[PDB]
Amino acid sequence: LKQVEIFTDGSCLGNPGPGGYGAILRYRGREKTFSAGYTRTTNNRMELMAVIVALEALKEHCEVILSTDSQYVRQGITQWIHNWKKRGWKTADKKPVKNVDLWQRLDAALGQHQIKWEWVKGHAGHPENERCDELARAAAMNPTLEDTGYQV
Repeated sequence: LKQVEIFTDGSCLGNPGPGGYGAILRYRGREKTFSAGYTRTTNNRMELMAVIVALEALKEHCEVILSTDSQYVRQGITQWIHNWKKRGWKTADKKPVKNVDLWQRLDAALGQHQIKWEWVKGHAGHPENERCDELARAAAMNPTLEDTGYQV
């Protein structure tokens, strides 16, 4: 299987507002960069969108080492998602899970790969994640896309 290293980040200039993501896929030394800006979104949604877009970019089943500093994505993946699915993607009050559109979009990408998650804390020592942060903030300055699933 192809082995690919992925690094991601995403955020808004003000939250909620313009936002964007940056992602880096690296395969055998070569890199591909992804980045886009959205006119109105949130920090959590861009953090999650970054990971989604990177995984969706894979066109064959891979072994993936994915580095993200997002507490939201980390906790969704390690704590929440298995129980959300059991509950038909609703919380105890029977409301759809917040950002269910993005979580389901993620869930469908996760199942297609053998993923090793490397949760990062801090940009220090993590130059690819820092670079993802710069891409995100640059895309946010000139957003072209609509974050359609975002609901205030």
